[PDB]
This record gives sequence, structure tokens and C-alpha cells, in this order.
Amino acid sequence: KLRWGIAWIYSSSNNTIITITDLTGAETVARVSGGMVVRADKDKPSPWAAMQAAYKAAQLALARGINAVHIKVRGPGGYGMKVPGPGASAAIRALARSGLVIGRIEDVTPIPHXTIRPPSGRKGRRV
RNA sequence: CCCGGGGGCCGGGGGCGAUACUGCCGGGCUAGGGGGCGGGAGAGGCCGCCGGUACUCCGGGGGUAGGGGCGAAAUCCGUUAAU
Ligand SMILES: [Mg+2]
Ligand SMILES: [Mg+2]
Ligand SMILES: [Mg+2]
Repeated sequence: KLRWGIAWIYSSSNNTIITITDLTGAETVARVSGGMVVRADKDKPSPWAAMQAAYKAAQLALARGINAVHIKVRGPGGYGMKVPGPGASAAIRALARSGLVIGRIEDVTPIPHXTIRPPSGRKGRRV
């Protein structure tokens, strides 16, 4: 039998965070961040960091019962970057190799339907 | 240079003529303008009510120990449970 769940990915430009939950999302089976499996701060948003963090979390997911999951990839949406960072693709690649059965893949980046004033003033982030 | 004569010295007033244009008075028009009627267009304004995601914070549940940020860090947030 297949027990289903959700692989939530947070792929910003500074890290990557993979929490695996049940279908309702109320219960977390595994959660690994990039810095949790990476030697230094500079290597957190690397795809290599995601690929280790992806396989490390999914290994716990299989050990704790979960055997098939969907993937919901996201970036920091709204007043930030509206697409997943440079580690989300590597994260899902290690997910497929981990033995999990893959369901649907969705982008759930929170899109503002207008917005709020974002940082960095008005001249820009180099002036 | 002096003498003689004509003109001008840009104007004022008088009389007699013309009425093309301007002016005034009278009559009449609709071409400029304004006032209308009809169906539509418009982030035009003021007021009232409602919504959409996003965000931040607060309360509770899951789960450990990182998160955040950078060129790289650090400050900072986090073991009174964070992301
Ligand atoms: Mg500034
Ligand atoms: Mg003379
Ligand atoms: Mg004289």
C-alpha cells in the first residue's frame, strides 16, 4: 500500500528547507534545511546542499512510513522573489532517487494580488 | 556767404465732395459660439458598502535546531518550540 504525503520545499536564494508532511499537512514526518547538512554558510543554497538535504529527509520519510508524496515547491513570494531559488530543482531530483513515489508537482509561491512596499528604498540595492 | 522766388517745416481748425473699409444706428441671417435630444465610451470626481490575494503579528497542534543575511560574514532571531 502507498501512504501519501506532501513534500514542501522552500527554495530561496539563501537556503533550502524541505518539510515532509502527511496529506493534511498537520503532521511533519521529516524536515531538513540546507544548513543542517552543509559545512558552511556559503554552501546552503547550492543544489548540492539541496540534493543531500532532499535525500536525507526522504530517508527519514521512508523509515517512518511515508512511501509516496506530492511536491509543492515555492519561493519567498510577495515583496520578494516570485520563483524558487537555485536549489529547488536539485531538491526534487534527489526526491525521485530516494525511493518515494511522486505524485503531483505544484508551485505554491504566494503571489500578491496588487502589494506592500518592499525593502531597499527607492534608489536601489547598490545606491 | 548774402539777396530774390517756390516747396517743406508730418500738425490744428473751416467749407465742399466719396462712401470702398473701420465706427455708430436700424432690419435680417447661420457659417463661430452657447443651449438641447438619442444611443453608446471613459482608472473623471465625491460618498457608502463589499471583496482579492499577499503581508505582519497573536492563540493552538506537528517537528527538532537551526533560521536570517552576505561577495564573505557578523550583528540579529531561536531550545519559555524558532525558521
Ligand atoms: Mg536604505
Ligand atoms: Mg529765402
Ligand atoms: Mg518757418
